[PDB]
Amino acid sequence: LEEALEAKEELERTNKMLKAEMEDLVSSKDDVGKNVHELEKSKRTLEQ
Amino acid sequence: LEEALEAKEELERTNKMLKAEMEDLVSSKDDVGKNVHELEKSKRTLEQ
Repeated sequence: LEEALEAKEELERTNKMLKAEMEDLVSSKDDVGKNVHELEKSKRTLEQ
Repeated sequence: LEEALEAKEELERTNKMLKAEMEDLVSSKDDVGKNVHELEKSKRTLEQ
């Protein structure tokens, strides 16, 4: 049980680390962007 | 190894608390900037 919990928490730690690096890379150069007209295409492909 | 695993679990608890608080601080840092932060904060979950 303890080793299963250890695997789960280390995976969660890796997820938190990647989230933190993404988040503190967010703040620099986010001013404008393009439209999401093709984003819904990915959503409908996922739906089908 | 039980003592080692209990120490590891306590360290994981402290680490996750610290990670949560610093992530909350980082998120609260940005309040006036662009709203595309949540766009990619959902995109990450999209690929996941």
